[PDB]
Formats: sequence, C-alpha cells, structure tokens
Amino acid sequence: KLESPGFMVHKKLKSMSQSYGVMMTGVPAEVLGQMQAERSIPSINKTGNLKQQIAKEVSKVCHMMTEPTQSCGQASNDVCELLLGKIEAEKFHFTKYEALSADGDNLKNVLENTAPSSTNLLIRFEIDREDPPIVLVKTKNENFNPETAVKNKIYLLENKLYFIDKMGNLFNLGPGKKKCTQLFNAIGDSAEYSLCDPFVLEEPEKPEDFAISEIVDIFNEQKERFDFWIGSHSFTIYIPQTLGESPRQFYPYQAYFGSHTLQDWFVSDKDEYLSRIGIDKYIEKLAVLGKTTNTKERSDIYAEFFSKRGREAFFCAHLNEKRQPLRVKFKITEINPELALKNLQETQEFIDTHPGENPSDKVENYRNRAKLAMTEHLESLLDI
Repeated sequence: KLESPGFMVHKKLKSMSQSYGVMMTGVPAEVLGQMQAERSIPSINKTGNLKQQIAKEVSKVCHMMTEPTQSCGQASNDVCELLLGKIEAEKFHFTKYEALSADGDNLKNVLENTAPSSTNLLIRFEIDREDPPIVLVKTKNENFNPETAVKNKIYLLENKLYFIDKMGNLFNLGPGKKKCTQLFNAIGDSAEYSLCDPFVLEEPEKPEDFAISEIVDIFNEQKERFDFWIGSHSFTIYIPQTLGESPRQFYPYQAYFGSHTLQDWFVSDKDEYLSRIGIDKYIEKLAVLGKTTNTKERSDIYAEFFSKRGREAFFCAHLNEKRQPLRVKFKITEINPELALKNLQETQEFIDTHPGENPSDKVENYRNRAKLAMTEHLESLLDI
C-alpha cells in the first residue's frame, strides 16, 4: 500500500502509542520522577516519619502508572505537540475556540473548502457542561474562611452574600449589611439549603422559603457576571491528505481520565471503528450532542463517541447520566506531515535509547528510572 505522507503521520502515531504508552511524551524518566517527587512534597508531614511517608508517596505514583491516569487534555496537548511542533502548538493553544454551529455547517464548510489531496487537517475539540451552583450555605463569618470553603456554592453571612465559583473567585452578590442581617436570621439551621427546589421558588409558604427564594432571584438577576461552564472532555481529530480520488478519512484521538489512555484507545482500534461513520455523520452527531435537551440522547452520543471501547452500554448510565447541558467548541489548523514525521522520529529515537528488547521492556525501564529518580529526589529534598 502506497500512502500519503499525511496518512503516515497517523499510522506512525498510532503504532508508537500502541507500543510505548507513556514514553510518547518525550520527557526523560529522570525529569518525570523529579516532577512527581516535587508534586508530592506538600503531602508529606515534616514532623512525621519521613522514610515512611516517602515509600508511601512513591507507592501511590507506582500504582498510578498502571492505572488510566492520563487526562483528556494531556492527550490532546501531546497530539498537537507532535503534529504541530512545540512552537506552533503554543500558537494553536492561544487560538480561540469557535462554537460549533447548530448543524456543524461552520465546521463542515471549512472542510468543504479544502482539497482532500492537498491538505492535512488537525481539529481540536472541547466539550463543556453548564454547572451552576445549587446549594446555599448559611455560616457566621467567624467560621467562614474563603480560602478553604467548598466551591460553586452561595454563602450567606450576617453581613455578606457571596458566590464562590468553580475557580475559587469570591463574588459579592450585592446586598448591604442590613439586608444580609435580615436574610441571615429569617433562615433556620440546616447546614445547606437548596436553591433549585420547585414550589419553593414559585409558590413559597414558609418565611425561610421566602428568604431562600429571595437570594435565588438576586443571584439570577446578575447571572451574566459568571461563567458556569466547566470542561468535561477534550479530544482531537486528524484528517490526513488523500491519494488520487480515495475518499477522505478522519481519525479521533483521546484519553479519558479514570477510564482509558490514548494507548488503550489505539490498542482497541476505536479510532478506526468511529472512522467508518464518516466525518459528516460524526460532526452531525457532535452537533446533536450540543443542542439537545434529551438526557437519554445526550448520554448515548457521549458514551458512543467517548467511552472505552466495549463500554458504550453504561459509560453514561445512571449516576453518570449526562444530565446538564453540553456545548461543543472546536478549533482547526493544518499540518506539515514532514514536520510531524520528523517529530515522531525524534520520539522514536528517544525511545530506542532505552534498554529493553521489546517495547514492553523499554516501558518498564522508563518506569523504573522514573521511580528511582523520584525516590532520590524525595530523599535529597528531605535530607535522609
């Protein structure tokens, strides 16, 4: 089979990732271990047993390296870095996302206006869910420390009404000290109260329910100060240049934290499986995920596209239903296959430098050196 240089990017990336998993980041093992040691230092109690807490922290990290701990964002970053190169990946990273139009037209048209034989496209997607606060916590100010408080809640003190958002930003919601002192006393003593409860915002009876409904209306009137959106998935699609009049093919790439790595994805050939749906039908279903209000339909598309292969049935079932609305945004660039292939071969050669007859021996050698570098870095930093 003769294939374009563009397709050879995809084939090379897939094969290497299948074989070498974590080594594709190109990060030397001694660098990875020192970063894990530094990341776990805040976890260690200076007064306690040092030689003991070290062995525990190195044991956690050892556990994790055989668990699926690669995040979707990291997987996407790694693809963009390999395909675009370090410098142009950072440009792309500061490009703004465009919201996918209602039918993917804006994205279908970009594809319509590019010659399958001339161009190699990399599309990056992000998927956010709308996550507004749903609890109000009444606390006296003595035992309110804004640095520690749980996020995405509304807090009512005697003299302030605060919204702590997902980033820990503290928003004063507007009322003065007198109005807060009145709201604070009208409400009873639960820990938390709900702010979404029906016939508790529309048909209030109890004075406490009026107070609560009153805070809800204050929050809603100023809702555009806030961003309730939070990321839930990140992934890329690669569309290599075609040969002759061969049809145009897309390959989706992803990891999903706690479910599977980019390597697991490729080993399961779910990229090939989804490839067969065709880029139009894929984008079409992506669009549906964005506008729908149908929970079953929402959970189904998300699971079909983004679950570990073989778990389409329950990835988003029950507790893991996709209850909140989703929006789909994207951003697209072009690829110089010769740069991409050159970056993959620099990775391959960094991998070949590792002792080990099989790919699986190299990965173990990489993991062991990372473990050993993490221990020693932890020892040196703690004076053992």
